[PDB]
Amino acid sequence: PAGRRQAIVEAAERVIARQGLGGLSHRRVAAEANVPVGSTTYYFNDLDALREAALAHAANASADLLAQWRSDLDKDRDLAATLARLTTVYLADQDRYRTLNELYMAAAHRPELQRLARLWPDGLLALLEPRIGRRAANAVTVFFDGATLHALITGTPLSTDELTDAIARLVAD
Amino acid sequence: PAGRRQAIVEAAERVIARQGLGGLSHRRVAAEANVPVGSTTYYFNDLDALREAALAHAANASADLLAQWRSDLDKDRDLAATLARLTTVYLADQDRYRTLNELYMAAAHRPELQRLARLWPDGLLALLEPRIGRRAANAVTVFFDGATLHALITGTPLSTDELTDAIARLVAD
Repeated sequence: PAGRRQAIVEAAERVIARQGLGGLSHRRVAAEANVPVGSTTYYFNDLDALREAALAHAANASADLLAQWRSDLDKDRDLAATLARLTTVYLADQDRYRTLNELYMAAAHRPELQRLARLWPDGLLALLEPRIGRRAANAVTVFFDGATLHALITGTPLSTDELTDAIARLVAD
Repeated sequence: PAGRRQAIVEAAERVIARQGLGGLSHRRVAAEANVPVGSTTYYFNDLDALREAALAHAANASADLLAQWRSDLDKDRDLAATLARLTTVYLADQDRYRTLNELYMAAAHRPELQRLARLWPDGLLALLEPRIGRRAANAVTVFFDGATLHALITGTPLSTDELTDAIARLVAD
């Protein structure tokens, strides 16, 4: 039922992650979801709608991560460590971060996506400001962005240790 | 007939920045360059070749930029404040870093294109490492790349003021 479209949309995220936004096709997603190819035609108006849903799913998924980030950050007082740990998790889900990055690029010239693209980074900033202050919040989100870019380019994310050091240095004071 | 090949190449680069990697086509490049589609197809039989050539062009701009940064780094004693200024100048041209990110993005799903994506990050590392050691060099280049993506996501780059402050934290010791 609605679990069907769900399976299809998650597969499209997996295909977008593996093949890029332009590498998404009905045939690919149907195989990634393991459903008969026609069935991807039933739940979406066209290929572009399937893309939209995939990016939207990754954007709203990521925003609900904030809840759990907020809880973990509020538990203890070693903020840099906790942030480094949480970032390691984020950069562990390669499918999710790639797709989000595809969103960031896509939104650059498709204003129908600017709202979605802003969800996670707007949320992260807001989460961080009252907890570490504006500049630190700024520097940390920027460093986070860098971390994703380096995981993107080299295939391996910075270690939890490498992250703690850098984040520690950005939040200190 | 040239410098026709050059023009086609730069036009392709502009098209990639404007439409995303996936919006590349001979037609758009031909229109952008103001030559017939046949002229573009002569020099670049297939689209991969065209894309590759544009990405290479984009990626080889780094040799020069790095060389430029090397010259400025040598004159001034304050590494942090100089990298910040250099960075502010870089981030002032949205088109420039938009292409960088299109390149990092493409590196994800084309190994052949990975060797081009790495020229800038590895280049910057190599330029800094002897001056400030591995740890700091790598954190700084991560921050820099993070800065490019963040500027693209938000539409406003960090002031040279805050770039200086975070770079300094990152290079200290």
